[PDB]
Amino acid sequence: RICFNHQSSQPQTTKTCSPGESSCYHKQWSDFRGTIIERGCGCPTVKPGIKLSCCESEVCNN
Amino acid sequence: RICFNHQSSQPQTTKTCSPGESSCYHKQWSDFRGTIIERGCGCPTVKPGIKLSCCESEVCNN
Repeated sequence: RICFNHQSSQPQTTKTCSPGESSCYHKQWSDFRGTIIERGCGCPTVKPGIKLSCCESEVCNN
Repeated sequence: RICFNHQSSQPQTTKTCSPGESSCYHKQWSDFRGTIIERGCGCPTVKPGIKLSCCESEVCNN
């Protein structure tokens, strides 16, 4: 599985996930910079209020 | 949890999920009729080749 791993609106970049990892994630919150997005392999647990989406296909987390 | 449950580009509609349900889903595939998007509560299993995303916040699956 290949997932995007770039932050927010930076240039798209990817990461090749570990064998058998099949998820990608998108995590979003706000800072005093504006809307912040973190992307990567897996599907992490997030603190309440943080927006999390997890997807099961190639480079699905834009 | 409240989730969108409208198909593709039909007008936005929502579904109130069962108590305890925390996810919404977005399922998409293409056929000889365009891109088809199905949305609802939970995070269902899908056949290979179908794109699936799940999210854990209100009306997160547009």
